Amino acid sequence: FKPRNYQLELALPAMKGKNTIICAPTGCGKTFVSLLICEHHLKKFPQGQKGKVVFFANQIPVYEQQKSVFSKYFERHGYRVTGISGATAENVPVEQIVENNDIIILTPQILVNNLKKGTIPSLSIFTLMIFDECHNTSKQHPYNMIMFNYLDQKLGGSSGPLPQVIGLTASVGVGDAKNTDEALDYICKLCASLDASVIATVKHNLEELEQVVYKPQKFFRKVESRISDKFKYIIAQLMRDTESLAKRICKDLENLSQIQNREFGTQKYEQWIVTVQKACMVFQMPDKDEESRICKALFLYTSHLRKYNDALIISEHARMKDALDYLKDFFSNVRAAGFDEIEQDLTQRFEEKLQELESVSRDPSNENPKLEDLCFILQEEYHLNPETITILFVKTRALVDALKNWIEGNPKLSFLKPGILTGRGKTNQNTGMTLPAQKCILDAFKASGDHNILIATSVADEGIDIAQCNLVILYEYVGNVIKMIQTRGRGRARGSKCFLLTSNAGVIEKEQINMYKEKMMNDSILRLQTWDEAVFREKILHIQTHEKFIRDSQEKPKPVPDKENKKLLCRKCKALACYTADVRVIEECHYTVLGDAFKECFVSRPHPKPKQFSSFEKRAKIFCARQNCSHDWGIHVKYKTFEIPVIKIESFVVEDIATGVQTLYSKWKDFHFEKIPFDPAE
RNA sequence: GGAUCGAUCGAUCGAUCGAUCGAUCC
Ligand SMILES: Nc1ncnc2c1ncn2[C@@H]1O[C@H](COP(=O)(O)OP(=O)(O)O)[C@@H](O)[C@H]1O
Ligand SMILES: [Mg+2]
Ligand SMILES: [Zn+2]
Repeated sequence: FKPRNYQLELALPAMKGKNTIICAPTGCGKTFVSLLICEHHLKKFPQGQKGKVVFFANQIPVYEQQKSVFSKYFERHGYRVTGISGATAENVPVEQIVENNDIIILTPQILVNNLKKGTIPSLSIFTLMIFDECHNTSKQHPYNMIMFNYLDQKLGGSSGPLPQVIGLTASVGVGDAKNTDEALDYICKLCASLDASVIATVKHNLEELEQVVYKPQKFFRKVESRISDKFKYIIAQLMRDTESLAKRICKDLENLSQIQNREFGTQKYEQWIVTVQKACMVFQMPDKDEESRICKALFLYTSHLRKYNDALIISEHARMKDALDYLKDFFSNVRAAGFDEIEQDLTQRFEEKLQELESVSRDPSNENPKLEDLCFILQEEYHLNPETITILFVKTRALVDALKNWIEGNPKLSFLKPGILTGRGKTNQNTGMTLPAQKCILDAFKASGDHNILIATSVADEGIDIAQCNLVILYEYVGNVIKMIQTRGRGRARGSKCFLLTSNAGVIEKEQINMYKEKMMNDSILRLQTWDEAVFREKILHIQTHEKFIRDSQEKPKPVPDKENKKLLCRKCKALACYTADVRVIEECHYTVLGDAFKECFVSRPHPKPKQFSSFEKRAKIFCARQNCSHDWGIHVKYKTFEIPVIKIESFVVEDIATGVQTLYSKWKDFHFEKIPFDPAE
């Protein structure tokens, strides 16, 4: 590849010894700019010394891509390129990998962990430091942790040969800025976070960049919601019936939350039902036998209410048949699991109106107008250009399958081939798609491939390799200015559209203010690129000193841990699970329970996605061992040579033995008890 | 099992927490 003029212009300030925050839209070719910077940096050293340039890549796909690119480009002059990730540093010494190599493409988390425990005492071992998607420097990003270590070494007084920051990004972003002054302040703060005084943008060779980074045009498609909703009536009646049934066992159900006006099929109702569910978990009775039944019935009632609300939310954006299939799948999973009297009554009450629900869903006179407008614009764009590819975005993982089923089950648009792509999802749930599946989906999506449209989540916003599309569609998709720019930089074809379909003026207003914030960011960058380097260095030094003082001031010491024995009970059945005395912490993050009395309290099931994070190994998954509970208590791992269950506090109620009060914790950091470290003995 | 980011919503007094969803990493 020949270095273009604007690429050399962007790489010119970096080949001088000063840190740079070079930014360019998607498709400019910043990887080649970083390659040129790396090539120029590794030759400025005379005979006797060499460089240790490092390259940070957050995501594993882009990490492997950059590693392969650097290998194909640099294994010809005599440089040793390597790469560390989660499946590489299981037992290999990272220090020997860094010392015996010149170019490293490790992930920021591995570097953070090494700097933390025992490896790489200082960042002076490297000479160059490139950050892929450097805009991710934020409150607590690993990039920001590495930069915090860098700044603590710099402003500590004992600084040595510090490396050079060549962090590359596509959109600097403004954050929560409202005017140009706040945008400039945020840009200066981000510049001081990376310890750089130069922002390299394309100014002279702007005509060459526009010949390959052609930006699309945006079209707002605000439509009207459905007026005749016969599906919401039956689901609302079922929700009212379930709420009235739940009010029988809990008279003060309306006082458990401070939400006054709740509406079915919204997010406020979801918050209300979650608050109610959390309030009935700490419900205590001096019987230890009636409290469990009431708590279980309330848990089931709130779960059914949450499922009804989710079905209404799905039907608001998709067809009535999709929410009905979701409800049928939920009730079939309920039937396959434990079947008590409450669940039997709920299932029979649902089946009482399931026939009317099916009759309403089969009626084609109440089709979602949003889907009608989507079909219209899709068929229009595919009649104008048959060789078009769509990257239609959807904010919900449960809605991409609905959109795929709607596209497949529609005779009006048969030229489409769904190529849906969601992502890895939860690491302890059987949801999402794996990395090989994602690679196969992305490889089969080309101009001549077997997929001309993919319904993707926010996974296609950050660094990823997708074909050049021209039919970007945002179906109720809204974010920030950074995500807006990332989405717009996806349709960089020769003439593209960025349609935004929604049924709410709030999304249109948010897109307008995002465009305004992008203009503000551009103006702030243009203003900042005219200041002197000395005053900018002084300003970023002052900002770094202030941030370091703030970070060193908020060093909250560990409070006095409650050295009192308390019991952890199941969150669904309120059954005695274990005690806080037999709780051991492996590596200050994972909490296990030892003892033969606890092994008979849970049951093991095969894990869907086994993997090793640091030194464990997911062998199974633990659930409650009651009559019919099936409550997720944690997971089963193998630390060194023995199988141990590690649990999470987000599924256990903490009851004090002496006082008797119950409290709920979401993370183990909020649980301040006498945590004993794990001993390989016993 | 843990950590982090983004979006939306709720409580309290522009700020602090809480909830939902998506994504990333170990
Ligand atoms: N000088 C060049 N000549 C030919 N192709 C190039 C050149 N520079 C970049 N490209 C192509 O453009 C694509 C841009 O990818 P990359 O460099 O990662 O930037 P981005 O992250 O914006 O996509 C690369 O896949 C590369 O093949
Ligand atoms: Mg890049
Ligand atoms: Zn239980």
